[PDB]
Amino acid sequence: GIASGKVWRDTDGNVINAHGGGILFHEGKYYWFGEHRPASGFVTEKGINCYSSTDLYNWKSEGIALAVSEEEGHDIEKGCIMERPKVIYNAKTGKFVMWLHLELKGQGYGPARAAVAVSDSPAGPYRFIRSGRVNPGAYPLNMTRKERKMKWNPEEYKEWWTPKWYEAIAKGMFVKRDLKDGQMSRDMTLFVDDDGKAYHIYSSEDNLTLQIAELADDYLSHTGKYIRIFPGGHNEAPAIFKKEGTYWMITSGCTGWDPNKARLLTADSMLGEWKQLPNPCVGEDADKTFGGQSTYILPLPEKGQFFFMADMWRPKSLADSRYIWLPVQFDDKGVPFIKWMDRWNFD
Ligand SMILES: OC[C@@H]1[C@H](O)[C@H](O)[C@@H](O)c2[nH]cc[n+]21
Repeated sequence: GIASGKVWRDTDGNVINAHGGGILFHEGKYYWFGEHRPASGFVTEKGINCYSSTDLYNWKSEGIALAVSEEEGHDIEKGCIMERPKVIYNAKTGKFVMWLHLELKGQGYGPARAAVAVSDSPAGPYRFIRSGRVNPGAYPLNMTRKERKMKWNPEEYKEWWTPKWYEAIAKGMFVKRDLKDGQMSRDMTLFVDDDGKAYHIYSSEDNLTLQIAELADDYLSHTGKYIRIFPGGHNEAPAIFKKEGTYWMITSGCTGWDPNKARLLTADSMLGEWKQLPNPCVGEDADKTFGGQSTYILPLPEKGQFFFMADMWRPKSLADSRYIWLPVQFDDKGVPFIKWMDRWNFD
């Protein structure tokens, strides 16, 4: 059984340490990548951890897939923050590509970068390539003529959350601020579409606005084509899937480590217009996403099924943080919802 919120252990008997994670399937096995968290403090001592399974119940430790660097001044030197890793397989190159949220050593959460690394094998080791803010010099495809010409005197908009500040954010003030050096990227995920095009989905503009950016054909860089959605909405922790033509994304709000009400977002084209729907969680404690925060949606295409993965964060001992895994169910109109079960089994 899958017992959400309990202590899960690997085949050696050690607590599973793979937070903010996601999963892929390759050559007959599932690989689970996530943050290696410490028992005290919050910044990783090690990097990105990996576990493998044939059955989704029994997990073998494969070791650290992307390690912090021992080189002075390196972008991923020990002391850097590495969060919310995701791995995708590129069918054209035959490589495994990892993207993650990086903050440079000693700089807090200021830098707001995405990083990319590559492996010939699913478990690693992965080789770091580069990091940065996203699409320097490019405007979003859906920013209007009028919005692009506006100018915003920064001395006039110092106080956050005034009516004039909120309107300015909605119309793209922080896009223009960050245009030259690139858009900010904190919480993030990846999605490979049915045409083989991959997308990098991230919280941008001081976490206020979601952006969706097309990747190059090798998945190692951005093309310049991107959209911005829900400006000022403070959507975080994105998880995404596609079913029968329709895109579905689950997010949290922005309340630190505290659980909050999940949001459901939908579109009929990845770079088209998106809409916000009610909280997909139902039943007791649905108002706090069952004490969790979204991380990934795993498809099982052989069954036409989908499963919701979340973290149950314990900020006072982050390594003791737990996992919530629950089936996605669908209503009469095809819209996904999620119920809590103490114990359930895969078909
Ligand atoms: O900063 C600490 C944590 C991590 O960055 C999580 O990945 C992110 O979802 C979040 N939101 C608010 C606080 N935090």
